[PDB]
Amino acid sequence: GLDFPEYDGVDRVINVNAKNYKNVFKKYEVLALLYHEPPEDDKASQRQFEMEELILELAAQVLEDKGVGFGLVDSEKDAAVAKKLGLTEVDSMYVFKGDEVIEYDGEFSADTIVEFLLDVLEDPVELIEGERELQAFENIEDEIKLIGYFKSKDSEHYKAFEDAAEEFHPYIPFFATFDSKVAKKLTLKLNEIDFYEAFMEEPVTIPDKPNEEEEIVNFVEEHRRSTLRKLKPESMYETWEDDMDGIHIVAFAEEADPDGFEFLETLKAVAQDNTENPDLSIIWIDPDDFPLLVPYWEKTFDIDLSAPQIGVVNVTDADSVWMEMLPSAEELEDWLEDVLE
Amino acid sequence: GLDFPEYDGVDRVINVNAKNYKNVFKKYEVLALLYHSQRQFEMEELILELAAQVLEDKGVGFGLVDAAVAKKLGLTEVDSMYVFKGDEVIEYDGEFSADTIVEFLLDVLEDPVELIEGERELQAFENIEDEIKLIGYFKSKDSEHYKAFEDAAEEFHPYIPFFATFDSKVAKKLTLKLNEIDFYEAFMEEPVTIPDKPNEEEEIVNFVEEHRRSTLRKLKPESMYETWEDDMDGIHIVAFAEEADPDGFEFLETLKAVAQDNTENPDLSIIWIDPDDFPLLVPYWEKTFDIDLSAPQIGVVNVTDADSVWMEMDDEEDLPSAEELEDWLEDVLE
Repeated sequence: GLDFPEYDGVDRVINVNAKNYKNVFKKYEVLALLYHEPPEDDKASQRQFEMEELILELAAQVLEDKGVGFGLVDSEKDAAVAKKLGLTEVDSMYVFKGDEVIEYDGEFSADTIVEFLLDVLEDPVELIEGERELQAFENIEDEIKLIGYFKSKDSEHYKAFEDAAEEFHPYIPFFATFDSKVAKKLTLKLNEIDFYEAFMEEPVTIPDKPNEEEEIVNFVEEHRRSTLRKLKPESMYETWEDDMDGIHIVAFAEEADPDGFEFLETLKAVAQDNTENPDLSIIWIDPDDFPLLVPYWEKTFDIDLSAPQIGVVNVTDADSVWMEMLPSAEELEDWLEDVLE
Repeated sequence: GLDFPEYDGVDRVINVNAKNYKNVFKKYEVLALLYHSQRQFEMEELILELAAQVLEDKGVGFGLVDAAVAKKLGLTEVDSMYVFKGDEVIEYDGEFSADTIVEFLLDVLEDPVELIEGERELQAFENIEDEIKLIGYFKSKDSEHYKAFEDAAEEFHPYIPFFATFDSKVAKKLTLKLNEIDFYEAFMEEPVTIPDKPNEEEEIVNFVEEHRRSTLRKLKPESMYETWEDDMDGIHIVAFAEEADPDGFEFLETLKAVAQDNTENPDLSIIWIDPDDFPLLVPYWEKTFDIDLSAPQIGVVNVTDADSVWMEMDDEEDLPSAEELEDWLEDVLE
């Protein structure tokens, strides 16, 4: 009962053009489109393009029963209809669910793609009712999370909260509660929203505005970057473009390794003592989550990823300087504050 | 500085013959051989071709196996990957994907014994409960007791992590005497001491193989087939719970509570599956078992009949207690 799926050979990826795109959008509730460029006149890039379809074809086969369809849009022959749908970022995949146009910013792998669309398929807002369920919510700390207290799911405030949830779906989990006892523990007023920074226990309340739907969106985009961020294969490329003057403070730590877990607890403590400084934000990369990238990382950065590492990586030219080594919570902090320019 | 590897097109997988193996075993420190529908065959080499490109400079070579050396090398299973490192043959029992194959081989390259020095590292060691672990207190690698421990480590490498310490401060916290070895059951906090018996080495192996089944086990992609093939009755108690989801986190804590109070029953061994770790298998599980994996699930799977009996929880407030789950699993006899 562990049948790992193998490719059928059946063609399910659609060639979306200006003549059939209207009918394809009616076919599927959730539609994934690989917005691509035609391969250049060199079989070096052609070989690379067919594997992109091979990954999509497997994902189309695995998610066929979920009402998910996969398509291809060429930007030099179907550039017209590409603009009507909102396909702008080139060589990117876009997911369409109702009125949502979500750009995929993660691994172009069969596993991550299917996992990402499974997360697009779930509802943008999850409800918390029991205190036993609230305790579980508070122990999720590796990501940004928003929770609000509303009178009803038919309320105008919940629908404004749900609309903002679909804006960041499915990267940022949005939680809601109608239980007055749950809001008591969170110190949450009616229609008040709690924003939890990553790896933080104390949240912050989003200020109330007349257009609250837009307020949640701009507040999230203002606080999307935390002092400590975990690189995840689903949003890996989205986290990499959030550079700080062209550099990235990258720390490698294996969570399953006690030496890496020991350094991970240090990065957690450093995140607390430096919540005040936004210029200091560490991207924690667990190399156990990115096996295909550690030989490139070891070669480019000249480090051994079997041990905890931390340093500053240049986004442009991939240059890097790394701390020499386990460091204490304080020792790490000024090691960061003495490399500024 | 985040360039995902893209396939070269260069063939690095060697077609091994009965006049090839003696030197390709010498060219590479670690050798991974795929003991092999018409179309389905050559595309699973594409997964192998990406792994060979990624592990090009790690001393890892990939090969394809003709039946003459399958006799000598020990390749037995129908379509499986065998990994060679020194005097050991490791049979791969995980996802056949570029994700887990590269990750599995990086662990094979690791040393079989990891050392714990200092109390800060000891605390972090105790926060790892996803797998069975062993910790032994010796003096040095020169010790005769350490040699038996390290020898037992390579027979389970890299499935069972083996830990050691020469620091007396670390062993005092664990109350581990010299040459004493503690066996941590998965998701169990307090371990049991392996008895120090005349011949140490295989008593560690006999103890580990005897206790290879914990009350609660986590299905991991690199060892997915190792478990579910450590099978009794041909049946498996399968629990689905997303750790990143609060609703699944709550049911996970109920599963953890069961793993403490019920080591008495030999046949209460739940396999916790996190569907977030196996996206390619979610639609298959939802169709074979007829359950929605967005919510916690637990039930008995009978591979003999491909049958399944599930708990049928309406909503979150329908999730069972630590004792309701224990009772429900017991009354499923035949």
